[PDB]
Amino acid sequence: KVQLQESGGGLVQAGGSLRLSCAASGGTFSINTLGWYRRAPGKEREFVARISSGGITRYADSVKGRFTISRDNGKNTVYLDMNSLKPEDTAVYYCMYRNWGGGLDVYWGQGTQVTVSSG
Ligand SMILES: [Cl-]
Ligand SMILES: [Cl-]
Ligand SMILES: [Cl-]
Ligand code: NA
Repeated sequence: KVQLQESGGGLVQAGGSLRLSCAASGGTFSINTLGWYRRAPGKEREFVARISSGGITRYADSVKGRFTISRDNGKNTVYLDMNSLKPEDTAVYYCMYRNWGGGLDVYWGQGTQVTVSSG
């Protein structure tokens, strides 16, 4: 019963910065965990980041020190601010909505491409 909408992403120069966002509706946003996974060309889908209802963050080692995840319960939106980007970050990024309220246990976004080019 939750719908997700991803925004942002696209082409960006190595070393540069890029924001992804994901907006949800239909659930109880304030109590749920939001995050991102990604699938890079060589690889299978992997955890990138998540943020609890209470603002507690977690990052995969691959992006720790470079990515910041945040949320605005006012707009039902989660943000992924990506910095120091490199070709290893080229991938399809999927929004994640881990549910503690009514509905399915988890919902996934359709995926947003991020492509890192030379600097
Ligand atoms: Cl929601
Ligand atoms: Cl997770
Ligand atoms: Cl962490
Ligand atoms: Na809200």
